[PDB]
Amino acid sequence: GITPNYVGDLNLDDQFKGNVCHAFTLEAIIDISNERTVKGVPAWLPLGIMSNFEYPLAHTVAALLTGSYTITQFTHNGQKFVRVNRLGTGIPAHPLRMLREGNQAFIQNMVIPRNFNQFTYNLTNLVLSVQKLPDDAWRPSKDKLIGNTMHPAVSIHPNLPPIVLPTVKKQAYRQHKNPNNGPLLAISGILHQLRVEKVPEKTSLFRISLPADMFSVKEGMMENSPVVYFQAPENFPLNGFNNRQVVLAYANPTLSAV
Amino acid sequence: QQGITPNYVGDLNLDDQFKGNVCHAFTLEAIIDISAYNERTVKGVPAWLPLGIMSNFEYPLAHTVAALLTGSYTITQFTHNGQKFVRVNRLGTGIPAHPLRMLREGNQAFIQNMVIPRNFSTNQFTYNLTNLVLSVQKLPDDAWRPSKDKLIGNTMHPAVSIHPNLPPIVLPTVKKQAYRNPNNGPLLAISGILHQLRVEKVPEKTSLFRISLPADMFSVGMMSPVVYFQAPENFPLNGFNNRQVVLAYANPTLS
Repeated sequence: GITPNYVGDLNLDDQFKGNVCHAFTLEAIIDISNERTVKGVPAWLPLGIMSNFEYPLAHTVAALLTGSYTITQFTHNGQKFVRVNRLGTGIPAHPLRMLREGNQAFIQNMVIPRNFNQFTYNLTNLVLSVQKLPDDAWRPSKDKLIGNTMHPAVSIHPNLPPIVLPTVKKQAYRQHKNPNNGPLLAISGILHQLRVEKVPEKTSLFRISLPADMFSVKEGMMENSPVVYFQAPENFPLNGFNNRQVVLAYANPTLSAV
Repeated sequence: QQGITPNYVGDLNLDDQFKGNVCHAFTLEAIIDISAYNERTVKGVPAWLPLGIMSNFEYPLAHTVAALLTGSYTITQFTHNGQKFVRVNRLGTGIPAHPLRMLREGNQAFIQNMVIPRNFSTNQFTYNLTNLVLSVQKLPDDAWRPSKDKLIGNTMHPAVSIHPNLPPIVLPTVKKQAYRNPNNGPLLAISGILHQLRVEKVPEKTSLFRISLPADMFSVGMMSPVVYFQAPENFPLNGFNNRQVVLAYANPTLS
């Protein structure tokens, strides 16, 4: 296995400010290999976004940087995946899948370039990026995060988890008598107008500013515009966020991956 | 430059962070590129940099480890009273009261001749950190360690300076049965067997040495008394003979 080293703007003196969020990402160098092996392919592996109240930060960070990691491959429902493994015992209930379950899978085509089905991989180098999300990040309320309720969310790409959204203002679906539909219909109505922009001077991080006339920030954390941040690989193309759909997803991070 | 952060290697178990009686030896292991400012050439050189030994009760372990592994480090040189030092710096703000100097003060100095080989000691040479690893090793069950109040206190105690450029090793209390004017017994008793003490390198551990102490002289303290101490992994075994008895603070904030 291989352990990472660190890069980021994280401040441990704020470990007790529960409303500080970090995006966590592994950045990897991978050597690929019967014929000549290719050395130095970089890849970007989001592990999650967490706020300090969800789990002690120092443990989280210590646990991540003390881990030895491995990369493996597997097929699932006829779809090629890549699993990065953190060796040894996980930690229960942990918001981030890597520490919780002791591994994290990615669709291969989100890590290995598409000129690669007869190739094996391994980690040459590993860096753990920890970046504080800006203060304008909207984030689900504590009870939604610990609950098992599902909420309106936007699937921005089929291979990224859906982005749970703030609550939709009653005013935005006046007409609709059905309240388990209303929010959903209102969202699909502007789904295709939403603009994804890359967050600058941050790696692997994107955001969507949402219309205020539709979305309320009353239910979140951290008098300002509703905006959601999400993680995608640093090299992910901007034109690749067009296959959108509206769904109901869990906010509770312990109930979303495969 | 801007700095570099370390990688981890060790046997530390975070699940024991709340067992206050677990001790870790903390050591930076470095690769250092040395270069004559006139020459293009570079050679690289490993070095072992002890930062301290801490028990879990002295400070939350996870903060300690997270703080160490998140730090960006640099190496610099300075002279003080004519003799040459090397300072490894951890960039940014400190952690006040922290047992380990590196986190507490944001830097740690070493005599140059305990980092850089003779031949690279001169002034035409500049040093850069190329690679950094943080070793964290749990000391074995038998480690003797000063009591909590001596560690928080203001008092000095009998200690052995095993080499002039390593910090001294505070010792357990000397049994009244072992000595006699009356506030020397401890110090005199120690010097009396100082040169019979045998330093052994700890096996399956880096940068770590121990001394078994006679029980008839020393009284006991975690899971015969034994003290562990840190020296560079490549420190020579014939180099623990220049010994002296001194008084040192047990409180690691005072050093």
